[PDB]
Amino acid sequence: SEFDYELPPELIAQEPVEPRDASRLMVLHRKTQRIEHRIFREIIEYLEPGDLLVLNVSKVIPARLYARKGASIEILLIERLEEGIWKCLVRPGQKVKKGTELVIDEDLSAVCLGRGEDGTRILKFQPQDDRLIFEKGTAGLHFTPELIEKLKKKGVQFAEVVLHVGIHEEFYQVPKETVRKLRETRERGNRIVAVGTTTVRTLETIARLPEQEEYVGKTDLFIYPPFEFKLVDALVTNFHLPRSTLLMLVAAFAGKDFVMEAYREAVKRRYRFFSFGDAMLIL
Amino acid sequence: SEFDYELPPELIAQEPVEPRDASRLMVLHRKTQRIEHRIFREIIEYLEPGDLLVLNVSKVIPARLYARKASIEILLIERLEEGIWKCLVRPGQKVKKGTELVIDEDLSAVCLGRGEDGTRILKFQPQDDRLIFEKGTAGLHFTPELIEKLKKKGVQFAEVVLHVHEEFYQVPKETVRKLRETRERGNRIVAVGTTTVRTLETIARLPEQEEYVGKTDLFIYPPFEFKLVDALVTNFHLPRSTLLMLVAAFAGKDFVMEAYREAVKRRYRFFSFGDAMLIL
Repeated sequence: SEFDYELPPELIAQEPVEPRDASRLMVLHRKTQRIEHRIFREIIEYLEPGDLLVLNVSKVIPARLYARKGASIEILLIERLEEGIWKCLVRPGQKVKKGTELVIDEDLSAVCLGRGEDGTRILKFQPQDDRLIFEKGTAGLHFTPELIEKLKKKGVQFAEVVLHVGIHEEFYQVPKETVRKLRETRERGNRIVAVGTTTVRTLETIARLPEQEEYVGKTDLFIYPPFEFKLVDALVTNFHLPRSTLLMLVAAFAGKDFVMEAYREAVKRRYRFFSFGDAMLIL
Repeated sequence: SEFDYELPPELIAQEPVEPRDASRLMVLHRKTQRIEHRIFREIIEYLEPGDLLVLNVSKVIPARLYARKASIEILLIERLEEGIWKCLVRPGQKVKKGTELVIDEDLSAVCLGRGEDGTRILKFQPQDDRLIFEKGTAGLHFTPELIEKLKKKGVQFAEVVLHVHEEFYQVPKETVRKLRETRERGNRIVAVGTTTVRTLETIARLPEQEEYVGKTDLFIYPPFEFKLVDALVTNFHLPRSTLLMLVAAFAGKDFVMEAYREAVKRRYRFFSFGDAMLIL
């Protein structure tokens, strides 16, 4: 493989450094081809006021319910708006519109209050009781609260994307506030800095869809070199394993020969790899 | 490398399964060369009453102190009672029964002698642990529930300790006793983890004592005679790792490499949060 490299097994970290921002940070400057060897908390020296750090948050879908209208409809809870009012993924959704009533039990029903621009259904449960409803149904970890506070003091902004995990089945969500911030950051001429490869795949997926105010969906996107990044200007990520698809994505972002040179230097300098290891910033 | 195998990166686990004993368990029977594919909680089906599971517990040394009699380093190892500790003392030849050592104006110690494991027993003055402290994964597959069932079946448990650059093992009196008793009954000493293996096979090569504390330099690779360990529970190790060499010594190299190739084929999860192997 073009993405194979020799990784001494002892460099795969079993536990993280403490504090988390005392991990190593290799910085790659793509246009100049400069590589630097830093510590994570020094990431602030690369960020300017107005840059946007986008983080992914992975959430387990807190209930899956089957209902009847009498078609048999699946309901997946995505986002709570209020006790007993949730944005939901409803399948088959073509059936469900404002006013549609859905019965789960003798003890639980729901009325559709509307449809999101993202394709979800806003459902009000009867009764509005989340406990009943539930009954019926790592790159970011280098950032410490102290670092996040320093960054915000410098004028760096934050946004989040979400990965909703069903259980196999994963839905991304890019909420309205994140869509607005991405657009504002671009307008200001600042950088969208993705934190983690999950964030990258979500953002490059929505960059290729028609414009919406908010997005929810599934992504199949496979990123492999050469690839044009439409939304992501910079990337914080871990050191990935030989032949991994994550290494292929980062190679597309940084340039294959450059990232392979960087990984050979990381092994030589005894960086730690994988989920509890060190980090890379690609600018 | 004789210890290389192709491991798809996606098989290296980032997180453990829950509950812990729902991970896969591959079982290797050395004499018959049989290989089975089980779940961890089923390990009880391979253990009999009187078998001994030996687990390693890692403990950070709870105080490191410098004293003068001049210049002495003191590492706390084991509390006998309040203010009386088995200690590692460096340099040790200079500390004998009756040696006094001052840490501060606030804290002194006297050496009461040496135990059978060679550690120095220090009585501190005052006898006050808080003051003294001021001045200075294979086993995770087991759940509390499984442990309870194993104990109800008559399987016994013992501990070895690793006191932590710079690591000292301890095999306490109660473990030495159970090792011997187990052997006397003709039951199996079952090592949980390669750390346990290294400790037990170290002390097996030493003059007999009732308790041990020391540093191990033992490096296990094929062929090796296991003098204490009758069976092993361990994770799936990475290509070319020294841990894989150790397990190849325990299982036999060709047998273990066949097992690992089958593990990949069946998409077992590898490394510290992955599945497990029992070698009998």
